[PDB]
Amino acid sequence: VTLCSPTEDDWPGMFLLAAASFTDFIGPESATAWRTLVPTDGAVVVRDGSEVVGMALYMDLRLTVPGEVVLPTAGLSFVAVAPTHRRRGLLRAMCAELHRRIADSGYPVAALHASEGGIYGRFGYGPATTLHELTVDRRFARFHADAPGGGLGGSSVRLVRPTEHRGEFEAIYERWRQQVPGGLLRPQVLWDELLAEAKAAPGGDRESFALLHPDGYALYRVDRTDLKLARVSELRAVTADAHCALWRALIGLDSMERISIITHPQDPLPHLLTDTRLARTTWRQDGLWLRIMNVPAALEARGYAHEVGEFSTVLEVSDGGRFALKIGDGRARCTPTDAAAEIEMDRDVLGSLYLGAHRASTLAAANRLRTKDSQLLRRLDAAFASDVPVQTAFEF
Amino acid sequence: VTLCSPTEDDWPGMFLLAAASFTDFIGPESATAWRTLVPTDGAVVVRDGSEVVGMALYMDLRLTVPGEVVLPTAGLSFVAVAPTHRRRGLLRAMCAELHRRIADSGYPVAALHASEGGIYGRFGYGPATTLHELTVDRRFARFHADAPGGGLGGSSVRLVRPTEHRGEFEAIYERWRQQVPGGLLRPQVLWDELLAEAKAAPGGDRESFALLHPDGYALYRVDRTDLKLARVSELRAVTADAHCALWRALIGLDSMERISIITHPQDPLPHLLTDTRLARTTWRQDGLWLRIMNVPAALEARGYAHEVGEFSTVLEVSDGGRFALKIGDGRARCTPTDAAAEIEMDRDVLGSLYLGAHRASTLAAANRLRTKDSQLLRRLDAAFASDVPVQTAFEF
Amino acid sequence: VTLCSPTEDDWPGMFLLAAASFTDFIGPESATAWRTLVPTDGAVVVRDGSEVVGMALYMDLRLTVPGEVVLPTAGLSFVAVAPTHRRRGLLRAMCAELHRRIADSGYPVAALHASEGGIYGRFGYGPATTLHELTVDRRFARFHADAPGGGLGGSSVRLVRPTEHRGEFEAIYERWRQQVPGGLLRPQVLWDELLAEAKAAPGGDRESFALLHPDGYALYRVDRTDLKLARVSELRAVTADAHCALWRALIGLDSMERISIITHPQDPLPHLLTDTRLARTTWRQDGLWLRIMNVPAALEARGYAHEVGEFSTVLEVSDGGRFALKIGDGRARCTPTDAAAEIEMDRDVLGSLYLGAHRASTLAAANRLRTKDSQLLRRLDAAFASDVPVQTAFEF
Amino acid sequence: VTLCSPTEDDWPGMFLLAAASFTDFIGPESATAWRTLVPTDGAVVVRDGSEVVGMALYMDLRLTVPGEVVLPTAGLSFVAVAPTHRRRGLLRAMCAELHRRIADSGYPVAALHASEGGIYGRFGYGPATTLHELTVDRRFARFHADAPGGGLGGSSVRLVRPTEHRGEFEAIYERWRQQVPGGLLRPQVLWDELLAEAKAAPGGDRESFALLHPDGYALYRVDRTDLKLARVSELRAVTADAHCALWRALIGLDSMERISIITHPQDPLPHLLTDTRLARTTWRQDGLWLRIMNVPAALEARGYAHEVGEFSTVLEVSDGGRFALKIGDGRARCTPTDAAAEIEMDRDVLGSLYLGAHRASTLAAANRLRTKDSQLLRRLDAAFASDVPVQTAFEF
Ligand SMILES: NCc1cccc(OCc2ccc(Cl)cc2)c1
Ligand SMILES: NCc1cccc(OCc2ccc(Cl)cc2)c1
Ligand SMILES: NCc1cccc(OCc2ccc(Cl)cc2)c1
Ligand SMILES: NCc1cccc(OCc2ccc(Cl)cc2)c1
Repeated sequence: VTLCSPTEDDWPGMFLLAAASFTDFIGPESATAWRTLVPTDGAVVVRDGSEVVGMALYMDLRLTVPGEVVLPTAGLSFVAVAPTHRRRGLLRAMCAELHRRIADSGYPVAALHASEGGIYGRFGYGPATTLHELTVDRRFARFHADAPGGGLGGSSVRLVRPTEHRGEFEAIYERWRQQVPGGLLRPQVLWDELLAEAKAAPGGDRESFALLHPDGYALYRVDRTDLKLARVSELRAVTADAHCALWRALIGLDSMERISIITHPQDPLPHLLTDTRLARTTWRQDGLWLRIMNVPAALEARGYAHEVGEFSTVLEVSDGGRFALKIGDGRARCTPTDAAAEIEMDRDVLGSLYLGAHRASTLAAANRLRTKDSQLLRRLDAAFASDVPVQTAFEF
Repeated sequence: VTLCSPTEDDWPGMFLLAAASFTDFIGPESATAWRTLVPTDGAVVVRDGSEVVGMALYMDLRLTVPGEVVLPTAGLSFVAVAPTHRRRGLLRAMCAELHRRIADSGYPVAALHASEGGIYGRFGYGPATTLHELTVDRRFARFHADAPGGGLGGSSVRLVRPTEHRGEFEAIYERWRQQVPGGLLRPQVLWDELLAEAKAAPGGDRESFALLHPDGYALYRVDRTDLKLARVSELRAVTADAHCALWRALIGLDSMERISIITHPQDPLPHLLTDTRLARTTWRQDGLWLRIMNVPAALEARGYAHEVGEFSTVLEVSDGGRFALKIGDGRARCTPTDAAAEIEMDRDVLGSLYLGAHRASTLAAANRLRTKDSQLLRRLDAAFASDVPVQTAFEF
Repeated sequence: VTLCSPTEDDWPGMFLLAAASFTDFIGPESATAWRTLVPTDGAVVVRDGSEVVGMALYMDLRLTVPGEVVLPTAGLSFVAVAPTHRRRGLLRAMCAELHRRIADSGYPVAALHASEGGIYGRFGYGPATTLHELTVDRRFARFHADAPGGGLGGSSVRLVRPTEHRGEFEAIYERWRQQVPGGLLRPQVLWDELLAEAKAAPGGDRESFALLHPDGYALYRVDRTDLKLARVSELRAVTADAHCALWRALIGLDSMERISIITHPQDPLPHLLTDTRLARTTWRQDGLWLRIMNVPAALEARGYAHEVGEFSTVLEVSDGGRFALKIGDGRARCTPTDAAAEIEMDRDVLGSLYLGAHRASTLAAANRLRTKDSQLLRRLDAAFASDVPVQTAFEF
Repeated sequence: VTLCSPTEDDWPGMFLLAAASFTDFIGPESATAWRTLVPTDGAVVVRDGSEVVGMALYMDLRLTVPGEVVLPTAGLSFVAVAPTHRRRGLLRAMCAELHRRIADSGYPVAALHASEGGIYGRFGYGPATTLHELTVDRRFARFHADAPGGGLGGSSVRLVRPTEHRGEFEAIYERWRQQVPGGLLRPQVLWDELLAEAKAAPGGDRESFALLHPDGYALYRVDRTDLKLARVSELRAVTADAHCALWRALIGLDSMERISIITHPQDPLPHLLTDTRLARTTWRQDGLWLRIMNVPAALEARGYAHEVGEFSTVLEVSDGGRFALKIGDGRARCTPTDAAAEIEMDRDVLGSLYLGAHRASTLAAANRLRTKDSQLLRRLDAAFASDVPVQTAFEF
C-alpha cells in the first residue's frame, strides 16, 4: 500500500471507486467539472500494488465567517476506501497527508460534509452548521397581518425558467454568500452544473422552476414520487422583503399540499404565518464540518459580538497549542503562552464554536469544553455568537 | 348565552363537555384533583339558557423566569366550546372575562399549552418554550472519551419503583424548577397524579420505572405498541454529572432499539456521544405559551444578561402602553413615557421573547418586531437571552 | 459486587429487575409457579452492596435427544443485568458460577432460549433447533389427492374449550415429547400456566380454542389486531394422520385469510397442498441453544444413524478435552486420548450438531469445524443426523 | 385450434403474447439470443384459426446432478396461454406434445422455473431446489475468530467492472457449475445477456459492480428505490476461502445498511458471523422444478451416498413403470420388474427427491411417498442425500 498524488491514468480507477462508493455519484462528466477546483497536489490515492483502493482530495473554496470575513478554505471531498480494504488505516493515512499539505499551503481552515456523524470528530472536524428541514402544509398557511408585502398591486416576484436568468441568480447569490456566515463562493463551473440539474431527466427528477425577485430567488421542483410535494432546492434572499415575497409565491403553488426546504434553525418563515406550527421541523442534521488548521489565524480572522466587554483568557486546544486570547471591540488577539489554561477543548469543539452554531455552555455541559469559571463561559458564548445566523451554502 | 362563574351543579355538565372535547381527558377523579389549584372565581362557563356550551379556567402556578425569579402565573386550562356553538365568539368572551379577573387579581403573566398553533396569538399569547423530541438508536450509541462518569466502580444510578421514592423525586424536582426558566412548582396533588399514572393499566400504558441519582431522575416506560421503544416521560437533572449518569443508564436498556424523550433544543445529550447524529430530532413544537398581563411588572421582574452594557430605549406594545426601558447590570427599569417609540411589537411577541426561546432578530426579520436601529436589535437579543436554557416543566 | 445464592427477601428485588428487563415478563404470580422448577442452589444474584443488579438461574428439565433418550437438562432462564451495571462482567461471572454448580450436580447438558444471537456463543451454547414460521393463505389452500383423511363421513377432529380437556392434552403431549428430539417434559405447574393464558384478557389476547384428535391437538387464537389471522400457538401430532386431520380443520377456519404457526423446517404441511408455495416461510430463527457440559456423557447418551458403517476418529473440543470417538450400530463410545486430533471445534459447535439441526459439512465450510479428511465429514454428517426431525418444545 | 411447430412469421405474434404474459419480458432482442438454445422442433404454438393464442418451447441445457454427473436437460420456457383462451386445455396439450418430443429425442430429464406453485405438479414436475433469501444488517456484522482470511496484509478480492473481466467470470462459473448439483452450463449468448444487464438503465437498474477472487466472484447492484440495500444477483465460490473473502468485502460496503442474496438453505454465511441471527431468512421459494422423463436412465445416472450399505427395493412411479432398484457403493441399478412394489410415488415426487433438496421421510409423512417399511425410508433418505448441497444456477 503506497500513498501518492494521483496521475492522469488513475482517474478512471478513481471514477470506478467513486461509482461504487457514492450512490449519489455525480458521474465522470460532472466529476471532471468539480475537478477544475482541485489544486495541483490537492489529491491523494492509495494503490494496492495496480489498482486504486483509497482516494481523497480538497478543493480551493472561499468561506464567509462572522464579520463578513472570507477565508481561503480547503474543502475535502471524493473521500473513499474500497470495501476490500476496510480497517487498514487508509482514511487516517490519507487525512494526515492532506492535512499536512493543507497546513503547509497556508489554509487557516478545512471543511467537509460528512457521510456519517461518527468518522470526522477524531481528525479534528466539528459540525459547524445545522440543516433544518421545514415542511409547510400550504393548504392552511395564512400570512400574519404584520408580514411584509401584503399590499395590493403587482407582485415583485416572477416565475421563470432557471437557464434564461443565469446572470440574475449569480449576482443575487454573490451578494448572499458575502453577507452570511457559511456562505461559499460559487464558481462558474458549479453554476454550469446547477443549471444542468434543473432540466427534467427521463425516469428521474422533474423540471425545476424559479421564483425571481430583485433581491432573492427560490429554485423548486415537484418531488418525483409524491406529486403533492414541492421541494425548494435553494432559496437565497438578501432582504427580509425578498424572503417574505418568495414565500408568498411558494404558498401560491395551489397544486401542492406541502412545500419542503432544507434551511437553518433561525429561518423566520414560521413567524410569517398566523399558525407558526404549520412550518413543521421534519429533519435536523449537521451540515458543514470545520477543522481549524491554524488556531491563532482562525481566531483573529473572524469578528466577535460588540455587546460583550473586553476580556482575556488562556485557551488550550488539546493538540493545537496554548494561547492568550483577548477579545474586545469585536476583535480577537491570540498569542502563544505557557501560562495556566483557563479553558481546554479538542480541536473539533473549536470548529463547532467557530461559526456560532453551537454554544460554549452546551458543549461545557457535555464536558467537551472544560473551565472552572462560569462567567468566562457566559463571555465565550456571547463573544462567539453570530449576529447574522449561520446558513449552509451547498454540499461538496 | 350568559357568562357566569360555575356553580357546584355545573361540574357534571363541565365534565361532559370535557369528555367530548379532550380525547386525553384525565377523568372526573383526576379533574377533581387539579381543580384544588383553581381559585375561587378562577372559572367561567357559558350556559345556552340549561346546559354548559363553553368553559375556561385558570390555576394558581409559580413560573421560574431568567435570573431564578419565581412569578405568580395564571395557568389557563380546561378551555372548551361545544361543537354545537362554534363561530359564536364564546372563546373570545371567556378569554376577555378571565384576563380581566387575572389582571385585577395582580398576576403579571398568564400561561397555557395550545391544542392548535393558530388560536391564542390573537389574545396576546406567544409561544415561549420549544419541545424537541430526540430519538437515540441506542444500539450504536457510544459515549465520548470526554463524557463524565466513564470511570470503573459502582454506578451512582439505581433502577427503582417510582412510588417507593416519592420524597427523593419531590426534592430533586423542587431544586430543578427553581434553577431553570420554564420551571413550574409541582404541588402534592400533581405528585399524587404523576405516581398514579406510573402503574400499568389493563389494555393501556405499561409500568413506569425510574432511574435515580442523588442529583437527578428519569421516569420511563416501554411504548404500548412499539416494544423496542422506551419513552422517557421526564428527566430532571440538577448537575451535568447527573444528566450524563442517567443517559448512560438509559443507553444500558439493552432490550430496546430506541430511547425517545421530549426535551429542549439545548439538551447536551448529542455531545455526550461519539456520533452526535445518533440523537435524532424526530419532532419540534411550541410548548408553554405566555401572555404578559403587566408589561412593566414582567420586564422589571426577570434578570437580564450582564454581558451587554447599559442601554435605554422606548418600547411600545400594540395595546399595552409605551415605556422607557433601561437595561443595565442584569436589571431593567420600565416606566411610562409619551416619547417616540424606537421598538414596536404586539403583546404575543413580548411573551415569545420573555424566557429567551426566540431571538428579537428572528422576530424582526418576520416584521413581528419593528425598529430602524440594528444596534438596538443586537442589544435586545443579547439582553433577553437566558444563560440557563429554557425548559418546559409539565403540561396543564 | 458480591455473587451469592438469593434469599427470600431478594425475590421482590429480582421481580423488579425482571419487570424492567423482560417486556414479556410473565408477572410475580406466574414467576412463583415456574420457580417450583428451580432447585435449591439453582439461582445466583449480584448485589451492588443493598439491591439486585444481576440475576440468573436454571430449572430442572428433561430433554429428549435422538434415539428417544431423555437427559436431565439445566434450563437457564430469568437472566438479567441492570441497565446501571452493563460492561462490568456480571453475565460472565453469573454464567461461570451456574456452569460450575450445573457440572458438579451431574447435568450432562444445559439449555436456553437467547434474547439475542450474539451473547451465548462465547459461554459454549450453540443454536440446536430452528423455529420456522409458516403462513398459509387458506383461501387458496386445497389438499392433494394423496393427503390422508380425504374420505367422506364424520371428522375425527373436535373443536373444544382447552380448559375442559386438560387430561387429553397432557397425555398427547407426553407421547409427543418422548418421541421427538427437542421434546421437554411439561410439569403440572406449566399446564396450569398454559391453560390460564388460553382465557381472553381485557385489552389483550382473544380466547384460545382447541382442535382435538385422539393422536394430536392444535391450540389457536385470532390475532389481537389482524382479525383475518389465526395464530396456532402449539400443534402436537403423534401420527401423520393426526397432523393432516388437524390441518384440514385449521384450513376450515373460513373467517380467516391466513393461518400462521411457528414449526420446524421439516414440517410436511406444504406437501399436503396442491400448491406447496401457499405454505410461505415468513420468519426463521434459532430456537433452543445447548451447552454440552460433559462431552463423553452427552456423546454416549444419544443414538446415531444405523445407515453409516462403524468408524473411529479423535475429536478435540477447544476447552473440553480430546476423545477417541467410535460410532457403530447407532451407538458411540467416547474415551480419553492424547492421540493426534482428526476433528477440532469449540464447545458451542458440538451443541449445534448434537440434535441434528446443523450439518458438520455446513459448519466445516465456515471453518467452525476443522478436519483435513472430507470422508470423515460425510461420516459425521450422516451419523449425527436425526431420523425424527428436531422440534422446539416451549420457551423458558 | 391447431398445435404446430412455429414458422418464422409466427415469432412477432409469439413476442406479442410474451410481452402481454411476462411483465419481466426480456424484449425481442434478448428473446432472439435465448432462442439460439432452442433446437429445431423445440417449440409449439396454438393458432386460433390467424393468431397465436398459445406457445411453449424447451432449450438444450446441461444440468449437474449429485456425483458431478452432467445430464442433457430439456429446459421448458416461454410458456403462455392468451387471456382470451383460458380453461380450453391449451397448456395440457402443449406440455403433452413437448414431453413426447423431449422423450423421443432422448432427454432423461426436463426442467423449468414455475410462475405459480400449483400448475406443474400434475404434468410430473416436482420442485427440486430451494431459493433462500438472506438479508444481513451489515452495520452489526462481525466475523467469528474462526472465519477464514482474518489475517493482516493485502485483500485477495478486487472491486472491478464486470465487462472488463468476462474471461475470469466465465472460467470461475464453469468450475462452479461442474461441481455443484443444480449447476447449469452457461453458453456465450447468456454471458452476452448477463454483461449487458450490468450497465445502468435510465429510470431502471443502477450499475452492477463485481468483487473478484481467483476462486470466486459476486455481482451486486444498489437497489433502485431502497438506496441502503445492496442486492447480490450472483455469488459463485469454488472454495470456502473465496466465499468468506467475498462476504468480508460485501460487509465492507459501509454506505449500505443491508446486503441481500438469493442463495440455498445450506449457505454457511450465518456461521461466519459472531451473531448467526444477523443473516435473516427474508424469503423462501421453490427454484428449479424437474420432470424425470426416463426413470431408469435418471436413477442410474446420478451418484448416491457411500455411507449407506447395499440395499434392494421395488419402486413404482404412478405412470412411469415398476423397477427393481439396487443401490450400493454410491451407484444404482434400476431394471424392469412385475414383483410387488415396496415404494410408490407420483413422478413429481421423484423429481423433488432427485437432487437431494427434499427428504423421502418428509414426503412420506405427507403420504406423497408410500411404504410400510420405515427402515427402507431411512435408507432412501440417506442414499438420495447430496454430499454437495443443491444450488440454483440461473432462471430460464
Ligand atoms: N454528496 C453529493 C455531492 C454533491 C456535490 C458535489 C459532490 O462531489 C464533489 C466532487 C466530485 C469530484 C471531484 Cl474530482 C471533486 C469534487 C458530491
Ligand atoms: N392536555 C392533557 C392534560 C394534562 C394535564 C392536565 C390537564 O388538565 C388540567 C386540568 C383539568 C381539570 C381542571 Cl378542573 C383543571 C385543570 C390536561
Ligand atoms: N421469554 C418469555 C418466557 C416464557 C416462558 C417462561 C419464561 O420465564 C421462565 C421463568 C420465570 C421465572 C422464574 Cl423464577 C423461572 C423461570 C419466560
Ligand atoms: N422469468 C424471467 C426470465 C429470465 C431469463 C430468461 C427468460 O426467458 C428465456 C427465453 C426467452 C425467449 C425464448 Cl425464445 C427462449 C427462452 C425469462
